[PDB]
Amino acid sequence: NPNEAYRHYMKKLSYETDIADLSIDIKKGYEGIIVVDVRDAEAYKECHIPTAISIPGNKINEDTTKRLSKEKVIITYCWGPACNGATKAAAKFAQLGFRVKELIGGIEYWRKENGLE
Amino acid sequence: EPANPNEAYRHYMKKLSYETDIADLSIDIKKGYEGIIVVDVRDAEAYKECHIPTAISIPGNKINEDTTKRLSKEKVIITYCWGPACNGATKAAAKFAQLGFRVKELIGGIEYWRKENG
Amino acid sequence: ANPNEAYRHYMKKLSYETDIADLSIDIKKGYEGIIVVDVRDAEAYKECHIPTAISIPGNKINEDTTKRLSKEKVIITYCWGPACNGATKAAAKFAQLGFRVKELIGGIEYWRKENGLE
Repeated sequence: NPNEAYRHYMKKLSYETDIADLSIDIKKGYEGIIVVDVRDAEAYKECHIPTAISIPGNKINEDTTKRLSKEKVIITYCWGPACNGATKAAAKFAQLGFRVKELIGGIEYWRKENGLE
Repeated sequence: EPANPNEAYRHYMKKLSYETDIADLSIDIKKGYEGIIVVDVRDAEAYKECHIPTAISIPGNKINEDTTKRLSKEKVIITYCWGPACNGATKAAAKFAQLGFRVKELIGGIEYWRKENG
Repeated sequence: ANPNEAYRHYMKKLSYETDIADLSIDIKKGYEGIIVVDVRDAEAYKECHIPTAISIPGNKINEDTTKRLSKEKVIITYCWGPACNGATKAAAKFAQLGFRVKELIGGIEYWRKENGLE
């Protein structure tokens, strides 16, 4: 049913984001988002997406998100398509009342397009 | 905990109705099924360099009633972009569904397609 | 979407699919609460497959082939890779047979990169 499909595709787009869109935002210096790296601290220190902050997945709570503005949209990302980090983390953020959005592809897809930091 | 039998069944069934894979699409084209219209959402230049067989060119931010008036709403539209990192197919799928077409996005895009027919 | 809508979306998604890591940990611990099923052809399964997995080709899933399987366990289907539908299609048939199914996103392809099947 055309309408059912429209809502499906629309919602899907509201839950996830791709490398291109995220890439453009960071280059434009968008202040409306907060790119969060769900990987371990060590992985983040070796390299990570530009302007991204570090907040390991099983460490997401109100103590680590108190300084984050609920006025911005959180964008989580893990290693790649084989990881759940971004989705899991997205849940914890949405549960803490944040406007979360997972980055499908993670660092893996990002590397192929853009450069790490 | 995973999901309930019935809930799961509906989930997997719906998912299958929204997306298609390389194999299924490949079979349809091979035996030249006139019940689908494979549309390439990438830029015109990308489509001219190479594209999936029997696919037509209709750039994403160019999908409207002027470009879909010659397309039969009796057929199922199948959009596809570059690969998993692209939104083109999903975005385009929305515009088609909004124009009253029976749309279906191709998960994987050209990237996955290349790996299979070669 | 609104925080709550998102939470339910991500939660449900996690209940329908599983990743290499999680599945990997379960097998290594020798969990008896899951049944890893290979949806690929019999020949593909005999050449190599994920450890402790059983063989049940997709278009062969019915009550005759699932009568010996415990509905007390969670079925985990898997095909070749991201470009395949096997896992999703099979998942539907299992959920339809009243099983607590869960598809493995990535298939053998993703599993190889991490772990070393038998």
